[PDB]
This record gives sequence, structure tokens and C-alpha cells, in this order.
Amino acid sequence: PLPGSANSRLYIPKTDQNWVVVSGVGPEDIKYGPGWYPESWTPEGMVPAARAGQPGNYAVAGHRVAAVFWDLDKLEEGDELVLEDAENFYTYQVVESKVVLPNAIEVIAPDPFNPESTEEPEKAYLTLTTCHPKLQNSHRLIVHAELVDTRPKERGMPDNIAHMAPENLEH
Amino acid sequence: PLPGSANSRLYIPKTDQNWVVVSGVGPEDIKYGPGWYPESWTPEGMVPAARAGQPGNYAVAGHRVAAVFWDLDKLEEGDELVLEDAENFYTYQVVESKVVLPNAIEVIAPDPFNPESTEEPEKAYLTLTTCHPKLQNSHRLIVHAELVDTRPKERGMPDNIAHMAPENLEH
Ligand SMILES: [Cl-]
Ligand SMILES: [Cl-]
Ligand code: NA
Ligand code: NA
Ligand code: NA
Repeated sequence: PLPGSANSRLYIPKTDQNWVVVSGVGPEDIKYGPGWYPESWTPEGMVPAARAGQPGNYAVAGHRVAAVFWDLDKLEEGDELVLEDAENFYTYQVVESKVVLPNAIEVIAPDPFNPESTEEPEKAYLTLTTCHPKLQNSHRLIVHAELVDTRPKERGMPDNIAHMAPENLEH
Repeated sequence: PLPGSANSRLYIPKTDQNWVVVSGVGPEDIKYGPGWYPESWTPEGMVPAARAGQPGNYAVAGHRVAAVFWDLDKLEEGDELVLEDAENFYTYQVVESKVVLPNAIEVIAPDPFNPESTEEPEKAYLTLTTCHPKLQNSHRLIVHAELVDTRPKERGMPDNIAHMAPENLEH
């Protein structure tokens, strides 16, 4: 440790894109690609967010730009998103695409479908957020997806993303 | 919001260096510069870390490399570090430089001088962490500094860092 943190990768077969997901959603964090919201919203205050694959809501912000989330509007219910940590590929399936106002901070609650809850989450979600409409920032386009598969990396890379090679996740 | 986070800048007059500090201390977070540990260690588990200037321990990891923390060993008690958020320049003064083992996670506790505490911190620290010795990772070089001044940015940039211009913190 010091530091002991890992990063994740995100793959989207539908748009044929993938990124390393950095931590944080500040301007410098997401300048070049998507970032993970380190905290989830609850009525009682902000709490540490789910790590990749874990119960809660792993939420990712990315700019509405060519190399990042321009095409998030193309995702439909059923579509697969894969989140990779050091150990596993986690396959999530899109359950909802919606448009919200920028103050709908509910969408990054541990359970975005029960944001007023104060109990521990039991379901693992992935949430993608970007600016909406295209060439505006009046709103946010939100994609929520639910964990459907956990594949240990020992078993190799899922076929749907096997062509998505790195150039170069843990220290 | 969505996202509503900000980033910070870190200035070190002694070595004449400055960076935008990103969120997170994963390999992708700190590939090109220093990053903020999003969570502080406590005996009862990880808790959200201090934001810039705030009670707790704002801790920053940086590689022991030329453009980042190579020269952290040159810092001495009394030396100034400035942390900038959207509103203020926060001047911390180095109180301790030490070498620890890699698993000394205590150094990122909200009060690194009383890591077993389970109380709310009252003092604002800044901690820098890097690999030690040079060209090794057997140890970590730790600099802890304590908040001595909060200057609203409306008053202009302190003389000691006024020459340290950006090329280009909030969304
Ligand atoms: Cl549009
Ligand atoms: Cl050395
Ligand atoms: Na990224
Ligand atoms: Na980051
Ligand atoms: Na940085």
C-alpha cells in the first residue's frame, strides 16, 4: 500500500470503446477520459462509493466528446458494459437510460432506484453520466446497468471485448 | 453537480514545483503527477479524507521521479506547502519528514500523529507520500505539514508562489 489503490477499465462493445477509468470526477480527473465518483449520495450524507463489481453504485462521469461519452445515447436496455478490476471482468446490463437535471444527485446513490434508502445496498450497479444534450450542459444523460456476470481474469477475456487491447491497473 | 467535484493545486516553493493534484492514487491517477488519497485510514475502517484546507489529513501520493516527488527529501520542518482550491490558498508548514515501511497506512489517518483516534479531527494536515529510497520502493518518504494560513483568492496569489503560472479546478 501507500498507495494501494487500483484503477479499472470500462468496455462498451456496442460503441466499440474502452478506457482506463480514473478515480474522481473533477475537471483534471476526467479531462482525458472517464472517472469514478469516489462517493455516493444518501439522504444522510455522502458515503464511499462501490468499488468495481461491488454492491452499490459504481458511477462514472465522462465528457460528451468524441473519444469519451458522445455516443452514450446509443446504449439501450440489454446492452452490456464490462468493468475490469485487478481480479475480474464484471458484466453489467443496461437497465435504464434517462435524462435528468444536473441536481438529480440521486442517480449516484448506492441504490439509484431507491435513493432515499439508508440501508446497505445488495445489488451492484454501474452508472454512466455525461452532459446532455450534445453541445450543451443543461442536462445529464444517465445510463444505469446492473451486474449480470463476474468472470475471474484467470478464465481469460470475454469474447465480446477480446479485441480491445491495451497500449501498455495496480501499482 | 454530476459531477460537482473540484481538483486542487499544490505548490512547493522550496523545490520551485507545482502541480494540479488529481483525485485518487491508483497507477492511472498518479501516472503523470500527484494524486489525493480519497480516504483516510482509521481503526474502524476507511473514511472520506479531508478536502483541501479542511480538518483531517489531505494526503497526496507522487512518484519518486523528476517531474514529481524526487526532491521531497529536500523538504525540512518549517518549509511551506501551498494547497489551492477554488476559493483559497492554504499554506501548510512541514512538521515532520520521516521514512516508513510501505504498509504504514497510519500516515494517512485523519490525524497522522494519533492514528488510533476514532474522534473527528480538529487540525488540518497535508501529507505527501513517495517511494524511498531513490530508485527503490522498499520504503515510503512521508512529509506531514500543518495548516498555518488560509488566504481567500480575492486577496491575490502569495508572493512565494506568484511566479508559478498555469498553462491553461472546477467544471
Ligand atoms: Cl442531442
Ligand atoms: Cl535516496
Ligand atoms: Na479515464
Ligand atoms: Na484521478
Ligand atoms: Na497530478
